[PDB]
Amino acid sequence: DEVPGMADETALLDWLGTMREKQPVWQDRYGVWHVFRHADVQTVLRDTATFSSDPTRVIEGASPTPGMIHEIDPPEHRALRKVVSSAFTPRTISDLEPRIRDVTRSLLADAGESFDLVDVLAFPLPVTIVAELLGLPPMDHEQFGDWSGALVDIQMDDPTDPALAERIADVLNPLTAYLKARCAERRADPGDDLISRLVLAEVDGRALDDEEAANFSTALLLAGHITTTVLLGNIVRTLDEHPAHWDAAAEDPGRIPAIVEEVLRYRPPFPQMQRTTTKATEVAGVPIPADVMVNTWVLSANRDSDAHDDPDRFDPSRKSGGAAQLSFGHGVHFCLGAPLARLENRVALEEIIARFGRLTVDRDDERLRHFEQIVLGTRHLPVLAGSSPRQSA
Ligand SMILES: CC[C@H]1OC(=O)[C@H](C)[C@@H](O[C@H]2C[C@@](C)(O)[C@@H](O)[C@H](C)O2)[C@H](C)[C@@H](O[C@@H]2O[C@H](C)C[C@H](N(C)C)[C@H]2O)[C@](C)(O)C[C@@H](C)C(=O)[C@H](C)[C@@H](O)[C@H]1C
Ligand code: HEM
Repeated sequence: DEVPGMADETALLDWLGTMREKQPVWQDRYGVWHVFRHADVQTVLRDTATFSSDPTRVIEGASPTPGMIHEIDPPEHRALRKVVSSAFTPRTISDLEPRIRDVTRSLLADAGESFDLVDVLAFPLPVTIVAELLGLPPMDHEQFGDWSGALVDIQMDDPTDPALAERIADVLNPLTAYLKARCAERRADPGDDLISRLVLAEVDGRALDDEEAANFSTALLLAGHITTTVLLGNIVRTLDEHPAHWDAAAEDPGRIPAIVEEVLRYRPPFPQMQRTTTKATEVAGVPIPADVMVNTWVLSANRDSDAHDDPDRFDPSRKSGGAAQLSFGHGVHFCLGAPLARLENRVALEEIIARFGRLTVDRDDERLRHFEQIVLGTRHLPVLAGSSPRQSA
């Protein structure tokens, strides 16, 4: 059996290609059903009645975690998402550009000629913007990275194991307790921020209870930084592999959003996602029973030649983007933060090119280590300044 790990990208991609070819719907040794083709991934994600986002159905003795937007289906999903949806509109998000650019430019200006992109910018920018979105203070950013890292590196094998779900609860316990305390504070003294908005909202004619609002806040915080960090790293790493694009972008900065969409397609931060079948069903003629877990490979769908011509060629001129960006999901759970992620990464890339022209990855620096699981990225990305304002006579 054995799915290759995320850390060896080449091995993983090769394995996905063979599966698209020879076993596009595959049951693994844990009874988890993997879906590899673009068209079938779209089918699964669109059909929420059959493919629930709630994992707890197949986790022995588990009950739903209340307030977890990413685990709730229609008709309940609409009402929860409506609580926060206006916080994320393009017009509202666009107002954040000056703040994002200020943070990015200040962070980059203090970097030497050799630095870890992750510690300098990719982590601090997204954690700052999400903390600010939630009304949280800067002193707490380090806790956020520690808690995220613990979750991302949680010991995991079988994803239906109730011991995993329990372990996840334990790891998030401090973060959730912290946010519950902040929810309580906002009920007593509300602000413009997202936590205030969520604690004062009505869903089904009643406020979210304390547990629901703390869990909802925990999901918002985690969603708001981890993948943005991963993508910005993947952007520079991917440009480094296709560096003719550094000059094309310097010459025409209006190319950057297209570069971002294409890096998303090429290296999705979150390469797979899970659903659970609510009834006996079928994917591409393959019978799947009721009450099992299904794993959709966004990464495999994005490299599927039936969907993308020459799929392993990095090509910003491809027409794909907007709501068709599968790396943000598809259908009802399509990423709420998508405009915000696109803006943060656009600004980051503009400022990188503004200051440095290009960054070269130092591929032999031992801090360059890929994540082993869950996300598709590197924990650090040691880089070297192409040029910078620091260079003298
Ligand atoms: C709200 C939208 C985000 O959801 C989460 O962050 C939620 C809160 C996480 O949920 C946790 C908490 C929980 C109690 O709800 C639990 O039931 C599930 C299994 O794990 C994500 C689904 C979680 O993913 C899950 O982590 C588990 C430890 C393992 C699981 N599978 C690989 C089995 C993975 O999906 C990550 C690590 O936050 C993913 C991030 C990095 C994204 O990239 C995603 C793009 C991520 O940012 C979004 C999916
Ligand atoms: C490049 C960076 C990002 C990527 C790749 C990404 C990816 C995704 C994906 C694939 C989903 C759907 C999960 C599913 O269908 O099960 C999702 C959902 C979500 N994302 Fe993002 N995300 C990014 C940034 C953000 C940011 C900055 C925010 C702001 C908080 C955010 C908030 C959310 C929320 C609230 C959901 C759940 C939506 C719902 O279930 O209705 N995301 N994200």
